[PDB]
Amino acid sequence: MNITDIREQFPILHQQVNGHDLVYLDSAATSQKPRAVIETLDKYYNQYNSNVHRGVHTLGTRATDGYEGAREKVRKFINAKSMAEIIFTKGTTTSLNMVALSYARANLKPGDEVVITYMEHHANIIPWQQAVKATGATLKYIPLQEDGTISLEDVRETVTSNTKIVAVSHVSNVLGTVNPIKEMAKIAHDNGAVIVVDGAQSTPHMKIDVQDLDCDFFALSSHKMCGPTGVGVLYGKKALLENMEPAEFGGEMIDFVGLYESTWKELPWKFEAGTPIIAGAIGLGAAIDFLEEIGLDEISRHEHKLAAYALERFRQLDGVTVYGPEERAGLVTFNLDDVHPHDVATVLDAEGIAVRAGHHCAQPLMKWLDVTATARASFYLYNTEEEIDKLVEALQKTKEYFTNVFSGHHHHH
Amino acid sequence: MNITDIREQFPILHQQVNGHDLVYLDSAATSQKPRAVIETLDKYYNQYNSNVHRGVHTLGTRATDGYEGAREKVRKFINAKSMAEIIFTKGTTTSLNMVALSYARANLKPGDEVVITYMEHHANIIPWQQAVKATGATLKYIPLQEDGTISLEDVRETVTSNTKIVAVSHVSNVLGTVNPIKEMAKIAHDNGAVIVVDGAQSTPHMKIDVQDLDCDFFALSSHKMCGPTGVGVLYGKKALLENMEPAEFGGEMIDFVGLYESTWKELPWKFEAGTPIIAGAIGLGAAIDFLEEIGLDEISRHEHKLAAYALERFRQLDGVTVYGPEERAGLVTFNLDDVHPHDVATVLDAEGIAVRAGHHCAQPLMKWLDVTATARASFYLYNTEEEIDKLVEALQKTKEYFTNVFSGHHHHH
Ligand SMILES: *Cc1c(COP(=O)(O)O)cnc(C)c1O
Ligand SMILES: *Cc1c(COP(=O)(O)O)cnc(C)c1O
Repeated sequence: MNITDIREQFPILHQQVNGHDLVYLDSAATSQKPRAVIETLDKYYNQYNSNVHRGVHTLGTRATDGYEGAREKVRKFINAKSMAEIIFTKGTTTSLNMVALSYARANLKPGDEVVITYMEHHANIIPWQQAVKATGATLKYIPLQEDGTISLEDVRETVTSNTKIVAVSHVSNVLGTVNPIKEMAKIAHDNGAVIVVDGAQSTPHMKIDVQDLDCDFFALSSHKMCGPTGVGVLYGKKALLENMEPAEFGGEMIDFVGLYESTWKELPWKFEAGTPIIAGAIGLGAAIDFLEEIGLDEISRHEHKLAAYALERFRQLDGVTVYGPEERAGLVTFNLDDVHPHDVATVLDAEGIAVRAGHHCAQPLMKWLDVTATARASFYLYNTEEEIDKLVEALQKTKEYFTNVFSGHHHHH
Repeated sequence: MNITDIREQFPILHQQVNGHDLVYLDSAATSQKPRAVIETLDKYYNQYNSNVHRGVHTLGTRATDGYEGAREKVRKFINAKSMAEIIFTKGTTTSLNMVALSYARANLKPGDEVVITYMEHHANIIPWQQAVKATGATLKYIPLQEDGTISLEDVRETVTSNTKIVAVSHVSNVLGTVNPIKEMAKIAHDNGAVIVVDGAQSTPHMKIDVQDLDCDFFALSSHKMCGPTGVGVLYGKKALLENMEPAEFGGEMIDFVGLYESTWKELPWKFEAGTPIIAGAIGLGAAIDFLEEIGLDEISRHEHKLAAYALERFRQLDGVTVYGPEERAGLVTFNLDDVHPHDVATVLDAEGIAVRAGHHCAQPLMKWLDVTATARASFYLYNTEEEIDKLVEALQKTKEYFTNVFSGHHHHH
């Protein structure tokens, strides 16, 4: 856990922006990669790239063993029962779409309900909007408490015997809320519904055990957990996946192809059409190895300390609003009084500090918060308390700068 | 074009398999990558990885400029009119599925026809099987001539005023046939149909000009053209894409998101849901730069010479059947009399030689050929006449080996 030694493994952190040391606080948008991951990609392309299938030629066997070896690493990492339940996809968004297309569009009829929350990312809203439209079903929202948490009483109220799907984020990328997924799964199941978990913001930062959560589906993205871009995972309980039709069709996912009719491969390959994301999946396996070596519990404890420190330091600033609860993941979404968050991000980037401004792909949540946009600083395993000091110092300077501009302007005119 | 200097750029070629120099003749399954591409990925992750959108922070702007810069490289490379017509996808298979989902399922009714050919890869068969099933339309096949080419008279016969979609490979990955796509497009259009071109095997090997072809849709894969795995392109004429609904939904592809209804971004981003395939797309741009520097006409001429040499040398072998026409792309699919092609591939890999055996994702074509499987050697810009000499020498040895085993066995028993 020596943080200097961790940071030494991430080449991208060692540079300057606008003549200042880079302070990267946008890991919730995408994470940075250690040498172990980057070198895994290089070794792949330098030494054993080939299309998959064993029993053909040597490099082909190496590539296949790498690819399927990564599938097993994923299985172990989330504690799934079987590799049949681990599907490689392009990312969380594609994973959630696959569930909406192959499960929801097949199992919803008029009168059935899909239940989501106001804090969902767009990836876990729009596929369900489309699925309910296609089927004549109903979309419903679980309300939030005043601090941006979900009460289990509101879940019990909203979920009914007509509910077929409950879809929810494990962790919000805006509020930092950790939702009570295990308890929500029980409520879903008691009502005859499945639960679909958007795990994009939880997987990088805390241990996932899908057997303990009892989630029916779980989606994650490589690029948020030190892995390559363009790859993700869909986990689904084997019994559900066995009864779902493929979302995409082509080579690799078939068994027999006739002129008019075809039959599908067994799981997981039923859901993997075309040449797979070979290098990316292998690289994601390397990210998992890297994270496990540090320890996800160790990473969670570091983030708990960074979050506590940030919240305290933000409370030292006058004229700053922080959104969400005290108990949270490693991020802070905020606004400065009388400064647009896009201007905050601009001024901070001039100091080397990378944060994000906008709606963070959660427009319904922005409306619930009664704002159009916010600024967000997000932390990961390579971030330090010194970086949070720099952030809060820069925010104080930003307030002073805009105050002076306002007074200069009012005096003129 | 010095071939030694070209080969020097591909680190993977400089190794031994089973104590023999590697002879990689499976580029039709996947291509190998030059240092220029591999180093592009490394630079990305080492220096400017961030999620996309300009106007936020410095690395974010660099990443976005890289990503959108690659889109323009693609546009130029295939001579599309606009970047609005260039969509990044996971690969050819996903591209073809997107057309089947968003165009075919929206424009087909009972009585309408989708017309394909017996030589199509599964990626360009199964999505249409599913689309016709979903809509009550009819799937029809254009017959092949005796040498595995398509006659334009058969296309005129098969395509009718009820035909809405003609889908065809530019180049067959089994026969090596180059199909007359420009003339087929005219026949499609005259009948009121669109044409969908599977360009996975043409793009790596010959110049593509979509304005000259007049194709409505064109799909390609990065991994076959010296680029990263997990990325491809869908080209579509802007007027068609404007009227098609998205195939996947989420962040990045929206403009406004309400509780129940959402509106979409303009092209091309309408069709790119979620965090994009950032590194892969940038790497594909580097592959395009690399190929353009060598020259695609130069690559086509090299492959024409390799194909001519291979066909001549195969005709020197007794007891070998080659499938397809004399005028062809850079590949040879074949069978040895009385030797299963899987055994051919196994014996060749013991000599360092990588070829592929099976159905090559073209089961209907195997049936048309009256075989269950075949062996395939395929060539690209880093392959030489010496490698073809090694292949034919190994095939002669294979025939002699199996003949001796057969005689040994018959004498015993
Ligand atoms: C490889 C290939 C495909 C499939 O492409 P993927 O990259 O596997 O999606 C489709 N058509 C042809 C002609 C090919 O050679
Ligand atoms: C980033 C994120 C997503 C979207 O994931 P992509 O990798 O962009 O597909 C979904 N949900 C949450 C909670 C996220 O943080």
